[PDB]
Amino acid sequence: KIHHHHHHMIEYRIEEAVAKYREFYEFKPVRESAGIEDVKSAIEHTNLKPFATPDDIKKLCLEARENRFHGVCVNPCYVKLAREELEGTDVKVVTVVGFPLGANETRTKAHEAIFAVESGADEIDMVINVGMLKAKEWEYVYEDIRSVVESVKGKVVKVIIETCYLDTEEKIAACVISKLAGAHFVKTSTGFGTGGATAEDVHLMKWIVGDEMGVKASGGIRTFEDAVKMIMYGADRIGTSSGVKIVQGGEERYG
Amino acid sequence: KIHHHHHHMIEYRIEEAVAKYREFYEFKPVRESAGIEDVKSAIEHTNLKPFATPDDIKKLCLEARENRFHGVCVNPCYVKLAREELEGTDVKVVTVVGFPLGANETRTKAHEAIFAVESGADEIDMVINVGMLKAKEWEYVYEDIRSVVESVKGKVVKVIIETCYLDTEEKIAACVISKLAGAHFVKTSTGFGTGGATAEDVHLMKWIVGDEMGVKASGGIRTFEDAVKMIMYGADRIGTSSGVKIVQGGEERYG
Repeated sequence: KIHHHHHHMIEYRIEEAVAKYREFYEFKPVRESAGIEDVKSAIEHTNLKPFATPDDIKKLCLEARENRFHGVCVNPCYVKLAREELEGTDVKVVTVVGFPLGANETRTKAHEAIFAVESGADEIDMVINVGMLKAKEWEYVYEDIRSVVESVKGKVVKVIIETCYLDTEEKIAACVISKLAGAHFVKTSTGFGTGGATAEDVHLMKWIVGDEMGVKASGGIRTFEDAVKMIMYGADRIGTSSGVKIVQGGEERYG
Repeated sequence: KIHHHHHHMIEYRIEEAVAKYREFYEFKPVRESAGIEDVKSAIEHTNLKPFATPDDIKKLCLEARENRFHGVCVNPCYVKLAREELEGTDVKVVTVVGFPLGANETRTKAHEAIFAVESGADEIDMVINVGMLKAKEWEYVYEDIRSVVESVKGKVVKVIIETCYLDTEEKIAACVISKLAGAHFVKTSTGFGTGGATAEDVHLMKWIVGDEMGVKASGGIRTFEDAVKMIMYGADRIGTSSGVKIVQGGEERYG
């Protein structure tokens, strides 16, 4: 009865955001174009490939050091290695929880988050349970995020909503629930779905969640132009494995 | 002592398998044909889509009952539901561990496997750490599988080797290691990589693992003829989401 009451309260908060979006939303940029240093500061330089080797992670970390990226993002098995490689730098170690499908038991996601932080993760990017969101099981989706957030209280949790599988209302619902569960960021995509970041999705998400929560744009971000566009429409972070070519394109075409 | 020496013993076993493969291997069928009843009994009727809803899982389970499939395969968040839906039937509930990327900490995989069995799973399809396998970290890969096998003693564990990312010596290594670690099956694919089951892969794996270990062919198996081919070349189980069309396909064209 408490959880059905909370389900009801969540539904009302979603409806209020949907109503406001319908009456007031306008798609427009949040800022003028970003520079090279802004782009570097946004980048979480990523290798989440299942075939990544320890030497690949060593190379990723070196690249993050060389280009002064905000952080690296690696699979959980490589968190201690990235921490070791990055010891003494301010480069953050980000890993992924319940990734990329988001369809693990909640307690698995919570355990994985705890293990990640024990291994030296600074931030967690989790995947939402997309199927249960689409089924309008708001309380399940809320408790699933909440359990991770609580389990690593004090550490940054980002919620990947996986926009490629969502309609507009569901995008809004995912953002509202993520905010209510006490997550610090929402994130567009895993890069393992049918689509990645769009300016439209980034802007909507930033408009719903506000200035106090972050938006991380990821999936398909290949160039300096892609990075600048996502930042221009409200992204605070960029997830990409193309950090090096992004910096090179910026230097070549915009330097 | 234990780890460096286990590393060494595994390398020698892999070398022995590779030597035998080079000396004696022949690609050819293991049986003349398979009929509709054999195919039904091989099929693990699957929905691992991240956007799968409770209703989709209810439909999958109904389809498994109507067609007398061996099992259903679902993500861990739905094991309890599948079990509830299949109560009073002998349809197995299979789930996936460390799936599809295989790059979780070993302890996350082992906990996920335990949590699945507690939630009612009969069998576990885990994903190998592909990157550590490619880096020839045999003891890491071995312990990763061994930890899961032992955590769910008495339940079938299948190791997904993810053939699409592997060369021939790597496929042999993954099979040798899965065998050594006490897994009951090797499985071709996740369906989330760059390729799925081939007859050449199924047959190589069966030849390496032998008569008392299983091979589960998965990924890209869309038709009855696809299903029959894999069985002819050594598959004991078939992972597919196309179970209903596979069966209707064979009934129509073969009786």
